[PDB]
Amino acid sequence: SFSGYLKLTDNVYIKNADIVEEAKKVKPTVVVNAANVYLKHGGGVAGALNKATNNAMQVESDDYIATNGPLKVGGSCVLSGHNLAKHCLHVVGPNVNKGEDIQLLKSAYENFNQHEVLLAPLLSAGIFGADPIHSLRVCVDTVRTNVYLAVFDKNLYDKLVSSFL
Ligand SMILES: NC(=O)N1CCC(C(=O)O)CC1
Repeated sequence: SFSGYLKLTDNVYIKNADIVEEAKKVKPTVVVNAANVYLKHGGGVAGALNKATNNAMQVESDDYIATNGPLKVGGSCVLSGHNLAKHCLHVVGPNVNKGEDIQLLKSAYENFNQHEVLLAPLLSAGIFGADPIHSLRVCVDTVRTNVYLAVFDKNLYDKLVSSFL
């Protein structure tokens, strides 16, 4: 199972790790993707997860969008995890750089509660423009299931751990 995580709360764990390498090692039941409403996995965690699937994630996602239309900001869908996990839970956090409402971050994290255990990134962090310290706060105050957070950036990981509470 998961190793090298620092326990933040009873159910939230954190590690300085590349979520792709973590997914390949662990092969969790659920890996969370930091998705957009169109499931266009271009950059950040989405681009990296998609590239690890040899673009199979993007092919599957385009078929999902063709059938269902875009997701809502704050929403999610369960698709295949491909070579990385049993499932990928594509979660759309608000993109602050697109003027999206940061209050939707709690709605985005609520999707994690439908899964007993997940490997995940901080939502709305990185290219989504939100404050990662605030994202971690929303995560611990919203998610009740077991969430293993992979934080790629060491400097951000240290800042998150040292400022937690
Ligand atoms: N979603 C996304 O691309 N990112 C958010 C999480 C960041 C991290 O873990 O240091 C990397 C960038």
